[PDB]
Amino acid sequence: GSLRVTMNEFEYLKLLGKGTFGKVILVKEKATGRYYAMKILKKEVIVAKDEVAHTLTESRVLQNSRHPFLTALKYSFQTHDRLCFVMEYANGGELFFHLSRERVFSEDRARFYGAEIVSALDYLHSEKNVVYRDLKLENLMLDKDGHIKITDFGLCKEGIKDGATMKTFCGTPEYLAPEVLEDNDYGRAVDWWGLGVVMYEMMCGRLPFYNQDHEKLFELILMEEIRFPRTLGPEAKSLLSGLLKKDPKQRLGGGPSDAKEIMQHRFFAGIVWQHVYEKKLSPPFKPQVTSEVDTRYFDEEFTAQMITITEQEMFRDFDYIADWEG
Ligand SMILES: C[C@@H]1CC(=O)Nc2ncnc(N3CCC(c4nc(-c5ccc(F)c(C(F)(F)F)c5)cn4CCN4CCCC4)CC3)c21
Repeated sequence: GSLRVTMNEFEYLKLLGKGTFGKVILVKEKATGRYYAMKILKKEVIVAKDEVAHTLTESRVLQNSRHPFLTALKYSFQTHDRLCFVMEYANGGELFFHLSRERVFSEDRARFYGAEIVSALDYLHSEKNVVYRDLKLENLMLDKDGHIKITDFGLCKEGIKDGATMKTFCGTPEYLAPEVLEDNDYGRAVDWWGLGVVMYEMMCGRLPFYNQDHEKLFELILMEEIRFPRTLGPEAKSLLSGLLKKDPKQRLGGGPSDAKEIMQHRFFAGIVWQHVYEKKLSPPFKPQVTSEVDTRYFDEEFTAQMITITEQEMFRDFDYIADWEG
């Protein structure tokens, strides 16, 4: 008999996040003593907000992908009223928690993270024919060793081989690529724009383009030549200007060699790309967690809270059990 996963096979320990569509809880599988982050989604709030397409895209990408820097789905199962994603638990918390406190990262620290993101995106593009589209600091986490985890696969576009184009208008206003705003028919190069915004935020301490009014913010993305700090070297200014070229064709990685264009840039000199993949590169920060229940790198606004528990043909191919252990 096939391994069946249900809610009662988990101990519900800590609230990590909570919102409109549901909540994230730190869980332990009773049978194995292993810890996971269960994302519980209210079937009604997904159905009501027209997020079914996104949820299923997330489940499909999660089932079909395996990379060290992509968050891994252990189990996905459902009740009459709930959608459950049993995710690999990232003990290092959100990268925003870490950058919000350090203000800036060293060139060497952003180098290490950017190379891991490059590895993951090269894989989605070259191997899986998937365009990620939602690369922002908000979707980056750290595992227990200090390696990057990219999360949130709902905004993915599948079946994109070669110079293939997309039409959807999605992403976080602040991270949206020029081509996306110009409402064109954009390609895989939107992920490299994303890489530039995140690495700028990393090495600089602020977004390259910001204004509270959406109209004005867009104009900066569309026109402003990126400002830089005096402490930042030239290689990093090149990479940033490179990924932040307004024209996807001009942009570093916008060419037919895709990620190879970025991997060869001077900022990445000396790195062995097969080693980036292999976690052979030593992390610049080691999360200082004492146990898996140590939620020091998580928001107290959720952790301190007490956990309280709050059509069918649509979520057909949702269920999953991974073939891997742990
Ligand atoms: C499942 C996820 C991904 C993974 O594979 N492993 C993992 N390991 C450890 N923690 C994880 N969590 C911790 C909680 C965090 C969060 N979600 C909401 C949250 C908000 C609204 C919602 F509707 C949901 C929902 F999707 F669960 F419904 C969660 C609020 N928060 C905290 C606040 N930050 C979010 C961005 C800015 C600050 C998301 C990341 C994960």
